[PDB]
Amino acid sequence: AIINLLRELEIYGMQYANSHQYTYGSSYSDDTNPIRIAGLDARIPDPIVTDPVNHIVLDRRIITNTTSNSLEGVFSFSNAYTSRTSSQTRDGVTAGTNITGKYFANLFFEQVGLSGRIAFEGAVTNENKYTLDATQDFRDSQTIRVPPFHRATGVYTLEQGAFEKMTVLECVVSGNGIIRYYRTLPDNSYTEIVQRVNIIDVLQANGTPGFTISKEQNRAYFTGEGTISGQIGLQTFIDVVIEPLPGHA
Repeated sequence: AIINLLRELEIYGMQYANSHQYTYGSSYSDDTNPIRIAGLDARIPDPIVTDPVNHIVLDRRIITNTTSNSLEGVFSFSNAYTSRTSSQTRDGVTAGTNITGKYFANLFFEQVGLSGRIAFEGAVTNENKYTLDATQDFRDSQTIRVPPFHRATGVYTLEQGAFEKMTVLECVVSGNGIIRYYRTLPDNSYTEIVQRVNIIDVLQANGTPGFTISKEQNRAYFTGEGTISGQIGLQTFIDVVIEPLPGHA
């Protein structure tokens, strides 16, 4: 689920109130040093992808030599392939505002022995699905000698990897909250107690799961979890089949 920092602030204030014989009035983020989420990070503990790859035919062209003389041919390919990656938070945190982060990972595709750097987007602030379409511009060429009365068929292939991985989501949580309390007095009167609290003290007091606190650095480190899945072009191949035209060898 998503830890709601404002909710934690409210919980802290309600317990503090009962504890100090006050009446909890309200609480909110401090505008001059707001409760915030920073240093968004998403890593993949198991970067070794074992999924099979698919061989996609991006293009196929033909150079035919109907002459009695050999000739040089060149296949120049350019294909912009779009691969998608999707992420989704399972255990996250939020200060009340959704934040979309950009992430990367150098995955290794064991079945072909090739690394591929993927890119993805996601929000540690909610459990919605986030997709990112990345366009790879594959450009390759191949020179070939086409014998007399032969045809050369050049096929441009893309090796596309696929993956599904768990992610460890991280970020720094810091800032201040404001809590309003009051003591009811005689003859319809009262005295209000305004307290500015450090979010790290709230999390520590609440025992909020997923955080390690650092008074030293005046911050709390959050560790959550999610998942990502997608595909990516790993490498390309140009294969040329040369063959004689009917009535030749």
